[PDB]
Amino acid sequence: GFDGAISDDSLRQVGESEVWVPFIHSKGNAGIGKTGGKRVDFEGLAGGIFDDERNGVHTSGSKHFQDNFYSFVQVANQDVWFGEWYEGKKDSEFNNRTVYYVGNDAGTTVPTSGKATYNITGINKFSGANKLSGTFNADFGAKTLDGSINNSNLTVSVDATINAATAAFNGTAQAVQNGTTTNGASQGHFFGANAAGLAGIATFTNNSDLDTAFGGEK
Ligand code: HEB
Repeated sequence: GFDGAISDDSLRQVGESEVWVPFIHSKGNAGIGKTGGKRVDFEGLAGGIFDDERNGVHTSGSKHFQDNFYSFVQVANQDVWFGEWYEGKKDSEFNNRTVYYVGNDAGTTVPTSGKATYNITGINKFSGANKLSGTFNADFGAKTLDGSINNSNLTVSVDATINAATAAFNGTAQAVQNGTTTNGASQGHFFGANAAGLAGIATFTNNSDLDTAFGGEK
């Protein structure tokens, strides 16, 4: 199965990849694509000819249409990804921006106790040097996930509860960047055996400029 979510599905949408083009696009992987179109896989975008790799993040254009980009991050070595897409010049104007995660949930199991910490990074209008970073604390007995990540401008924190059977987590979120606080929502999933990684999104209806994708490894 494939688990994922996207903050705005008007233009892009996520799920299992659907396009087979020898040597570039492969079906059956974690993927993204035009709303109304077919999904391609991140595995083929990462390290491809349109990929621009900076500080652990992939930024890829499209062969097909200029002036829109995906910045995304792989969780460990799993087929699990989080990032954003936008239209515009690049690093510059983030029009119609949307944040997402999607992963293959094959083999995912969730502990029933006790505690673990995750290295987390986040994506919000990424331009090379501004990835978010920090730690999440999971308590598998209490079924809680909480933590925060930040860059120099923005801080996002999550407070979520864990559904161990589906490996989902769901709760609130808070953004600070900068001086002012905005309350929002958090959602995502654990991925991999023993919840080896996680990915999710933090969204803020009152200011979508704050919406942030995040993920990392235990
Ligand atoms: C980057 C790099 C790249 C490259 C090289 C490519 C190359 C290619 N490709 Fe691609 N794609 C892509 C990137 C890409 N691509 C993307 C990103 C997508 C999604 C959408 C957009 O545009 O964004 C796709 C998508 C896609 C699709 C789907 C569409 C719809 O909407 O439905 C198809 C069919 C294809 C094909 C193809 C081909 C045939 C080729 C060659 C030959 N593609």
